[PDB]
Amino acid sequence: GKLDLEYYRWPVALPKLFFTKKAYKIYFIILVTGLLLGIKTFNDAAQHRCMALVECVAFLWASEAIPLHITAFLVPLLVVLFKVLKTSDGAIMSAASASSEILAAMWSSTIMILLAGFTLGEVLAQYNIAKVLASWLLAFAGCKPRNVLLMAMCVVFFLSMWISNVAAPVLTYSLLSPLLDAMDADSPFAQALVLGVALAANIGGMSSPISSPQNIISMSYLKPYGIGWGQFFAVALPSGILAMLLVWILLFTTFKMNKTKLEKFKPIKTKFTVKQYYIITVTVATILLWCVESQIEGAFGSSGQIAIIPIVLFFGTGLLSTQDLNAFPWSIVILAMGGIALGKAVSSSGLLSTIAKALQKKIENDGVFAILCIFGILMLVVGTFVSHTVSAIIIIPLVQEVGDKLGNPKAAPILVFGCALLSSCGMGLASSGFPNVTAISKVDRKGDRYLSVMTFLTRGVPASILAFLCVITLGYGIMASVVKG
Amino acid sequence: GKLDLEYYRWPVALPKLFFTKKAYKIYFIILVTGLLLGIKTFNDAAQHRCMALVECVAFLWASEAIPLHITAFLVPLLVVLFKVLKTSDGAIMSAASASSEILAAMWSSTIMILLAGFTLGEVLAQYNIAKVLASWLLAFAGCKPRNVLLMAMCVVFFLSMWISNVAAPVLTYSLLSPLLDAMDADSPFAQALVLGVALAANIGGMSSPISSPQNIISMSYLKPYGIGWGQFFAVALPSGILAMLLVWILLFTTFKMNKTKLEKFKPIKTKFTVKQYYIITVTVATILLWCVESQIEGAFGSSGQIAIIPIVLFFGTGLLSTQDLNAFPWSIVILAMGGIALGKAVSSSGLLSTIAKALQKKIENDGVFAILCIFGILMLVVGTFVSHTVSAIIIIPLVQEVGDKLGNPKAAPILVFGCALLSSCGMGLASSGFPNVTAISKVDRKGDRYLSVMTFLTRGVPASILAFLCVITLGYGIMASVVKG
Ligand SMILES: CCCCCCCCCCCCCCCCCC(=O)OC[C@H](COP(=O)(O)O)OC(=O)CCCCCCCCCCCCCCCCC
Ligand SMILES: CCCCCCCCCCCCCCCCCC(=O)OC[C@H](COP(=O)(O)O)OC(=O)CCCCCCCCCCCCCCCCC
Ligand SMILES: CCCCCCCCCCCCCCCCCC(=O)OC[C@H](COP(=O)(O)O)OC(=O)CCCCCCCCCCCCCCCCC
Ligand SMILES: CCCCCCCCCCCCCCCCCC(=O)OC[C@H](COP(=O)(O)O)OC(=O)CCCCCCCCCCCCCCCCC
Ligand SMILES: CCCCCCCCCCCCCCCCCC(=O)OC[C@H](COP(=O)(O)O)OC(=O)CCCCCCCCCCCCCCCCC
Ligand SMILES: CCCCCCCCCCCCCCCCCC(=O)OC[C@H](COP(=O)(O)O)OC(=O)CCCCCCCCCCCCCCCCC
Ligand SMILES: CCCCCCCCCCCCCCCCCC(=O)OC[C@H](COP(=O)(O)O)OC(=O)CCCCCCCCCCCCCCCCC
Ligand SMILES: CCCCCCCCCCCCCCCCCC(=O)OC[C@H](COP(=O)(O)O)OC(=O)CCCCCCCCCCCCCCCCC
Ligand code: NA
Ligand code: NA
Ligand code: NA
Ligand code: NA
Repeated sequence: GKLDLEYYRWPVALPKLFFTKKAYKIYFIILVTGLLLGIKTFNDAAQHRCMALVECVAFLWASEAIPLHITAFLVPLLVVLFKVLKTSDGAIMSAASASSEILAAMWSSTIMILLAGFTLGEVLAQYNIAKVLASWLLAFAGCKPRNVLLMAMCVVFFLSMWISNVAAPVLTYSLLSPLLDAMDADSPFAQALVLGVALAANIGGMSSPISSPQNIISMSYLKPYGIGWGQFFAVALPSGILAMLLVWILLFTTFKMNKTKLEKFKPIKTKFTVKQYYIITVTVATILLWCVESQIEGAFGSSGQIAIIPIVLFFGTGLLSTQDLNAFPWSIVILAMGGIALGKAVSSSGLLSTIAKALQKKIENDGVFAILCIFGILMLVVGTFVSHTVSAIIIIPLVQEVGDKLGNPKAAPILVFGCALLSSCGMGLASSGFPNVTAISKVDRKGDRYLSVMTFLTRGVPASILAFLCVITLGYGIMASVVKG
Repeated sequence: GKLDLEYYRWPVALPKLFFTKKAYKIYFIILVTGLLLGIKTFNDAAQHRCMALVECVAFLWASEAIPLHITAFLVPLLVVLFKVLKTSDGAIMSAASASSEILAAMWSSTIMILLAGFTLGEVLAQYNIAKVLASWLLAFAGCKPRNVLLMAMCVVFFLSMWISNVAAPVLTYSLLSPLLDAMDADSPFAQALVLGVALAANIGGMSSPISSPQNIISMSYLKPYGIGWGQFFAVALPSGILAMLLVWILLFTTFKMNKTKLEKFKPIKTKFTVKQYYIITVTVATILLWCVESQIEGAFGSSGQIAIIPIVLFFGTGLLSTQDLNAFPWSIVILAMGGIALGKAVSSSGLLSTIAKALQKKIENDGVFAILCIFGILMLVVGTFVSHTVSAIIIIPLVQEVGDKLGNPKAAPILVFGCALLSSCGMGLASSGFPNVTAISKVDRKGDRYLSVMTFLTRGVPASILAFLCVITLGYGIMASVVKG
């Protein structure tokens, strides 16, 4: 509310907001975006402008020159200013059509799932269910910080296996509240816990055939090859478990959390009440409906429609108030919507399809292992900046054609399965993916964020190579026998 | 956070939440919805189910059995459960397609405009611009509460004339903060001010050719008849002014606001600073870009894209924090999204078109005045429950065909103009329309809402008849000469 500004005076009078590090970052970003737009890169004008748009948004997010959710607000404006969206015929949309098309894509089923996760976390924490459940988990984990970390990653991984990683990190953070609440933002162990839940949700989003949209989509292509739930699990669960264990070792090695004193946790043995039993029943029913979504999709259509049921049943019954809904992390929602809009712009432009078909023209005729590693590297570099769902939708159909032409009869299922698993390894950027967006916005009791974008870059990029070597070594070894062709 | 419930005991043990008035309202609503679904009403099954859906949502909103923003969350779920959405060929959408199509309609351009209005109000109130401007307006208004009311309605009406009533009520409430802040929720004058700003924004949404989407759409049809900006103003501005004056008389007559003591307001004559000048410049530029949106639509596409500019320029420069964005009235946003979803369901099912074509087959061959009054009554009963934009989009094309077949050569322009003006008169329900949704959510310093849905029904329904008699008497009299044919 201060109405005063600082000036550099005669050195005739320019304010000091034009000479800060944020101003320098913005100058550099504008410079690079203008250079990309001016210099001819892609033959297609929409793809040429979408390359500049992707670079601009990615640099703005990585440098964090402005708040991450504000770049998310800025994405739709640039999608209309940079005429990147195209119609089905392939012509550039008019600005009005592009605006209506880009504002529609932000609100989606996963926004509903995230809001339901917020509702469930608040209702479990407010009525002492999460506190009771966190006394049995923390009793099993013990008094070693690395073991509590392992328990938290295992819990979020198992949750993401069945209900996906849109809402699993929120629920795990809600169960972690009895421990995270009394931890300052500069505590190494608290940072390790938040980052570990984020990374383990990212890894768990690739294990079960229903753990992510890119897994259901991949199974749609994989089914004709005879791959079922058991074959998918035998390959994707060991890979995810090994990747999660390696990331856990990285986390308790790179963080100075091992020398910490943890409160001894004796499990709470109180009896739940009728209100608490109602909350537990609604939570369990919502989780179960999220697990069997494909068998009730003819009525509900999506998990975002199922996500409404807890919201209505907890807010409509007075268990949660209007102030509780206004206290939701809406910056997380805005950041997620911005990520979705950027992915939709990339898909509509055709930018990623051209990159993927240019890669396809070179690495083809190569062996199945090499086409797997090169494409996995591609979706590891694209997936950390673009949504994994969009990247999988574009690439999984192409690797199928690449493998359908090879002499190996097991080549196509192996490539589709591998690219499905490797489509979730990009986790280095804190402003891409629901688990990452949730963890970057977590704040302590005083309001300071536990994690910066730099910590996410320094750990989640090594945690992306770790989750990528576990798929092309263990996962490929399991596919070599499991996949029959 | 209380884990205990009350029971009726042996009268063997049923809790007391099943015998409250809210439970009775819900029982009645389920009863009526099931009776509507069971009894055959409309030949089209989707329209027959949409009638029950509209009745259910309207009754839930009017009775306030559950919070209004929670019925807004419930609307998309019922749009999928009640299979009311249809494809372009007229076949019922699959639940997945219906879910993806109904969640895409919640986030729109007007949501962005409302968020920008929140941003502008917070940035003007936080940096003392609004308190400076409210010292010159309240000096002109004087020390009579009815005159302050007149000034507030005039300000919001003039704002809605140029930038529409999506953000004008928010800006007017921000300007009224120096007066509304120190007023408790049970004060008659505060309730009169909030309701008056709501009602005057509703009336102002019909005056200028760019005051509402149903005015731009109507001008699109009116242009071939020779009607221009001057002809539109000569008819719509006197009608709006008279309706606003009659509503102001209703407000200072039905509220015990006339016996009140108001603080003497001396104009604040301080000089703005560079930061305040930057805020003023950005606000004025955003308003001006909203006024000339049709001349810059080839670049921006919508006013919701223009609405992003203040958000980025105020949040990205640090003038507003993340906590300021989390303190936004998000229940208003959810309620608006629910209204939009209900309107889209009504449009897709074809329910409103069938009612409007059933009316058209009866009232046709009558005089131009009678077809005007009957259709205006229809859009006054539909517009208070369904969005005015959807109702206008459905009906304005039909009254054109009704008038194009009459013997009067001025019949079609008169009917299109009248139905454009009468499409904004429905203002009786507090959960329909941006000005109404904004006013029903306003809270005092202690958190108590100024207005209930009952107050909105008791004053805005007589304020809807008042705004409807002003169009068919003054407006029609002006059209009788202004319209040439
Ligand atoms: C309104 C005040 C600021 C509001 C908030 C600030 C951020 C949003 C507004 C500014 C964004 C850039 C608008 C101007 C360029 C749009 C692109 C365009 O016209 O089409 C491409 C443009 C024209 O394509 P057209 O759409 O076919 O006309 O490409 C070209 O062929 C010409 C490019 C020449 C170089 C122009 C210099 C632009 C530098 C990059 C600026 C990006 C900054 C993003 C924000 C970062 C900091 C926050
Ligand atoms: C002055 C510019 C340099 C400034 C320094 C920083 C700029 C950051 C670089 C970001 C990418 C922009 C440069 C790439 C342009 C290549 C276009 C080209 O040669 O096309 C010819 C060539 C022919 O045009 P066509 O007829 O459209 O096929 O295009 C291709 O076939 C594709 C070439 C490969 C393009 C790779 C682009 C990057 C992929 C990853 C995207 C997602 C990550 C975004 C963040 C980047 C950082 C990791
Ligand atoms: C206690 C906590 C709250 C949670 C409780 C919710 C439990 C109920 C949800 C599961 C029921 C769904 C079973 C039907 C799904 C299969 C559809 C199918 O096979 O499609 C064929 C069929 C058409 O064939 P298709 O086009 O090939 O799918 O699909 C339909 O037409 C869908 C049938 C609509 C059924 C209406 C009821 C939906 C569930 C009620 C909504 C929630 C209110 C619950 C109130 C209490 C009731 C217990
Ligand atoms: C076959 C005959 C069916 C009869 C009609 C259906 C009856 C069951 C559904 C409607 C229940 C309405 C009465 C209870 C809710 C009103 C009170 C309230 O919300 O506050 C409670 C109350 C606060 O209000 P207070 O006690 O009045 O202060 O909150 C609680 O104590 C916790 C809530 C406990 C359970 C309430 C909801 C139970 C129903 C959920 C099951 C599925 C509902 C499906 C709805 C559509 C059905 C087609
Ligand atoms: C899951 C637990 C509760 C969650 C939150 C509570 C509110 C949402 C869930 C309940 C909403 C109603 C679901 C069951 C009926 C759906 C309609 C349907 O199946 O299609 C029409 C249904 C079937 O059409 P179909 O879609 O072609 O199968 O219409 C008919 O022809 C049969 C109608 C017979 C009467 C059924 C009784 C329903 C009573 C109305 C309930 C509405 C209550 C709304 C909530 C108010 C309180 C909050
Ligand atoms: C047991 C039911 C009574 C329970 C008591 C409370 C019910 C509240 C009434 C809400 C409306 C539902 C009843 C109307 C059904 C008429 C259908 C009919 O006769 O069609 C035959 C008839 C022939 O079917 P067709 O082949 O589809 O044309 O339909 C028509 O031509 C249209 C008939 C006029 C329908 C008027 C419906 C109401 C218009 C306003 C909608 C927006 C406001 C929503 C809130 C209402 C309160 C103001
Ligand atoms: C200080 C507070 C901030 C506000 C300042 C913003 C002021 C600038 C906005 C107004 C400029 C728009 C003029 C062009 C609109 C007419 C388009 C037309 O005739 O369509 C034909 C033409 C195509 O014909 P059509 O398909 O029939 O429309 O439309 C276009 O291609 C659109 C041209 C794109 C121009 C790129 C620049 C857009 C404005 C820059 C975005 C904001 C960043 C400002 C940075 C500082 C620069 C001052
Ligand atoms: C032709 C050559 C063009 C050169 C490149 C364009 C330069 C102008 C646009 C970029 C300005 C970047 C430096 C200033 C902003 C960083 C500091 C900040 O946000 O905090 C300020 C500062 C807080 O940060 P602190 O002072 O560092 O603590 O807040 C203020 O004092 C109020 C903000 C005053 C005005 C700042 C924004 C002015 C630019 C708006 C005009 C349109 C922008 C269009 C962007 C895209 C262009 C293509
Ligand atoms: Na995956
Ligand atoms: Na990422
Ligand atoms: Na109107
Ligand atoms: Na209304």
